Amino acid sequence: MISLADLQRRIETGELSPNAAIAQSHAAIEAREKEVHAFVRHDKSARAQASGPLRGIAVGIKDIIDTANMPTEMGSEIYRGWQPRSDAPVVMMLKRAGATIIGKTTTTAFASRDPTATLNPHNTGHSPGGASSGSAAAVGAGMIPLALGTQTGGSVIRPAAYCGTAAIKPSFRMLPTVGVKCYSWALDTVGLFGARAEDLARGLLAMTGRSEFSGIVPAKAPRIGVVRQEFAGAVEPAAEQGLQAAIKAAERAGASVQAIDLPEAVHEAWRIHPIIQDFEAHRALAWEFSEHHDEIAPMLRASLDATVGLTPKEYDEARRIGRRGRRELGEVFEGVDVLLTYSAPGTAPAKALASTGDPRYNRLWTLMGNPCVNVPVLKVGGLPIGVQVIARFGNDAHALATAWFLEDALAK
Amino acid sequence: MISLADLQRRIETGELSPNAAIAQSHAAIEAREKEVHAFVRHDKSARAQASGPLRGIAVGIKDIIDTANMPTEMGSEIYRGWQPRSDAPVVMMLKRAGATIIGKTTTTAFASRDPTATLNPHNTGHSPGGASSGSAAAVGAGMIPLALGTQTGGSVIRPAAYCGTAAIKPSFRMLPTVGVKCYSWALDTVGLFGARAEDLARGLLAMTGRSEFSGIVPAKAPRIGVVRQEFAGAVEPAAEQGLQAAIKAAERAGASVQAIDLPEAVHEAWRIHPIIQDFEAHRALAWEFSEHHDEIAPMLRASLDATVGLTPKEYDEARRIGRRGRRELGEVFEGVDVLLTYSAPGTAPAKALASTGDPRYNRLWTLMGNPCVNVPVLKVGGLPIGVQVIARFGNDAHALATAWFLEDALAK
Repeated sequence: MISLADLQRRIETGELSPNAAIAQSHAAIEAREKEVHAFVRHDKSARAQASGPLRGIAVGIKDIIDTANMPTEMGSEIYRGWQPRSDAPVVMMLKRAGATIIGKTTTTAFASRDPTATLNPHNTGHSPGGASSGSAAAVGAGMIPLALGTQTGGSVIRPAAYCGTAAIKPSFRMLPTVGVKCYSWALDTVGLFGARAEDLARGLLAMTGRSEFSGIVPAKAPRIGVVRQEFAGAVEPAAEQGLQAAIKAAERAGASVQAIDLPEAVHEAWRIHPIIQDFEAHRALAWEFSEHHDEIAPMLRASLDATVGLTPKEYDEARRIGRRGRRELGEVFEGVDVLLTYSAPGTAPAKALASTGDPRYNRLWTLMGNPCVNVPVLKVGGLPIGVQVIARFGNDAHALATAWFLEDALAK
Repeated sequence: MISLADLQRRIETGELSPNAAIAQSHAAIEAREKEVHAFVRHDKSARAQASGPLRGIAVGIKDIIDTANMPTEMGSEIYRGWQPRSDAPVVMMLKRAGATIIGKTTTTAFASRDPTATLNPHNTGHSPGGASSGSAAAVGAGMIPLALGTQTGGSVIRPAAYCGTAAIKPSFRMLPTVGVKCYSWALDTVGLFGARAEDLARGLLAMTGRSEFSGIVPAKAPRIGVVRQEFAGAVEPAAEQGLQAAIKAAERAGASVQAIDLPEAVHEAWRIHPIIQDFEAHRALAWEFSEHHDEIAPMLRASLDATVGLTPKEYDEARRIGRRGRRELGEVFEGVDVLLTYSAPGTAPAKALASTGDPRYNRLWTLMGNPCVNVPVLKVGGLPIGVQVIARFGNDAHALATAWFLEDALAK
């Protein structure tokens, strides 16, 4: 994988030229696209900008995010050739910082469960996960140092884990979702993919100009609370193997680790995530569902068809439950700095199963809003397994610092 | 003005056909549009639907709200001829209920300060208010029974007041802002314009399907708390004259009225509204400000130019102050059912002043999120003056019921 931080450092000291950096990404993309198919479109003419912390940094954009110079097809035939008039605010944050928008990465239809043609860089016979399939795959295949994605259920953390990349789903609403195709407004959160936690930090610093992302360093002796989300069902062996490997490394590195069972109120918040997501999806995709029903990809079409009956009454109750969940979760952080859990059910599913994987271990956190970071841990049968680092809402900086500490711990 | 509730009843009994009702609206628009200029586009071919609670109901849509069959030009040359692919969810809520989207109403450029060419129905020498200029003017001129607008500062309540129409800015996020050009995501709220409170109730019921809007009837002897928002400075005589008249009519109607102060935390929230608004505006309109700076309307261009320096730091501090204001505002509703305040600084400004009016008496409530309803009270010099009825967050029904009460109390 390509390190954004590495590129920045070399460019800053004149050790590497921005044009060369971009030329390298263009080459890396063409080198494996026929194998991975992570891009909807690759703008071969894209060049490095003259100034800014991200000059020479190529970025892939999940195709539900508006771009003014390239189509934004939403992973759906309904939006074939669709061309937004403007670049989404998050795209502008990148451009204003000097980044190069190198292309649009594949997204499942309307960012839901329908598989794209993208394949896992670690094993082409397996899924790269979803819904931010192309962003995870491209970074995983070493095509680009940074990519934007989004998460409603688990579209940032899960594919990052499957493809072995670092990634972060920042605190809810920190990054604007303006110009980002809506699935569920109560959940949709923009996310970033990169090689390591530090790359994610440098990316957010450039995009937001927030001091909290400047000068971040690996955390020391972090207080970690391990939660296995039992309510989320039975996890696969490989995932537990990764979690144990992470716990052991952290302990050896000086961290204090304790196991804890999440409150019943949090269990409930996890249970109703689908109610909030689907009730809102019917409103957010109302036009598509009413005027182009049969054109909506199968799996999403089915999920919507099964939920046309969700009522405003149960929706409100589901939101009440979410609020109770956030309140009791906050209390949990009184004794620990971060929570550590699974990033996915296990290794990436074989493509033959026609599944981008189950977001059951990701969804709760998207609703809680906390910043989540995937830390690649190990590989089983050649397939990546990661762990998810979660900090208090609004403490994205600490989540990254702890993820960094964890990466170093695993490296010994 | 045309009453949505009235049309609903006559259509329901068969007294009026949906086709005739829609023909009525087209004719009404044609009768005054040449002098009011409330529409960016009047779809003369718009026809009535055959079923649904809103069949036969014509609706005007503020032009920052996406429509798939008509352009959405944002009141800006930058989006001249721009055609969204989909109808915004709120538009779909109307269509699914059987409504007819009769046209796009004028909006100030990007829903800010720059005046449109629309004129006040009561006196064409005056402003119809803004930013939802056309929606207020069209309803005020008796062209249509309903219209959608939005409010970031006071774009729903103020123009309704100026044009003498009923209007409501529902609780924050009750109506989705998907497909609604973003100004400030922390503030933007969709609103409705109608003849009377009952019309708004019926409109929301059909759009949301929430039982809270079903069976609404005038409130009885409500407990009203009068707040003059002293932090926003003294209002013009006309506005105070209308407030005094409302209080008196309410008391004689059996309501208990008491002058109340607002917690300091609430005053502070009003003060920092501009910080949240302008900081987010720079992110929300990044593409426009960076690539089409000189094409942005003069007044908005100047406001943006003057706020480029707002920092993420002061922004976060502003949001913290906002949250505190919301919490403490709730306390105010422990002894009162609704608050009664000004809807605008006074009568509509003369067009010559090149101003849609100061939103100072509206902005606080948009940040707090509470449902607000404008109740026409009287006219000074032939210009309408109204009052603003405000209930607890999530208590939209009560706001409408109390507004209906006030309407009946004024009619004596």
